[PDB]
Parts: sequence; C-alpha cells; structure tokens
Amino acid sequence: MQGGGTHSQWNKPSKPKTNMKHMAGAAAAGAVVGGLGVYMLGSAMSRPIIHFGSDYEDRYYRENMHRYPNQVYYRPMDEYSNQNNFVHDCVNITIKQHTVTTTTKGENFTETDVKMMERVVEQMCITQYERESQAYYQRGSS
Repeated sequence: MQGGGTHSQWNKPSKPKTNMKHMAGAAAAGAVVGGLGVYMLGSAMSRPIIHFGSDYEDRYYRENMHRYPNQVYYRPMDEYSNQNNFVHDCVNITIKQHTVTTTTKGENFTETDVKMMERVVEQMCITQYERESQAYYQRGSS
C-alpha cells in the first residue's frame, strides 16, 4: 500500500560545495580498514527529557529522541579505556545510524540535531552501561 498514485519527483534545493579535503593521507593504504564490531542492543531505559536551553532545541531533541527512546546501539565491553571513550563509541555509533536514518529519510541535520541526538544518547548509554555494570555487581561479582 504505497502512497496513493505512482512515484513522483520531490527534492528540496541542494547544491554540493567546492572543498574536498585530503584522501585520509597517501601512504601504505594496502586496502583501507573498516571496524570490528556491529550495532547490538540489550536492555533499554525510559524516554529521558534533556532541557537543552530553548523550546526549539527541545522540539528537536524530542522529534529526534523518539528515534532513540528506549535502546541505543553499542558493543559489549570486551574492552576498557577512558571513561568518556566508552560512551563516545556507544553514542557516536548509535548516532551514525540515526543521522543515517534521518539524513536519508527526508530531514536535515545540523549542529542542533547532532547536539541533541548525541546529548541524549551519550547520557542514555551511561544509563545502559550503568544497568550492565549493576547486573555485573549483582552477578558473581569480581
């Protein structure tokens, strides 16, 4: 049951730019690398409400939060480094996926969105890793 009628043509004004940075360098790149790990979920958390600083921002953080209301994508521990590094990986990734779902869908994404999608996920994940560790402390402990 696709939209009534057939396919049409809808596209908002868009024009590339003249910048082009460097090619990640130019040395021994025998086959670039990607990344070991994929998006996986476990437990979730209630939808939070971050008071950024204005209504606009709140409306954005809400319309996007709905994209990450309960779960966010992250990868098992099997690793330990800076404290903010863990969440960064978590959120920054869950973000790629979201910025990827909204950027492709039909919406824009500027400092406002990234700031919101990230703010929310960053903290949300904190709650996620907090729920994991907690279950750990209750587990056989160590």
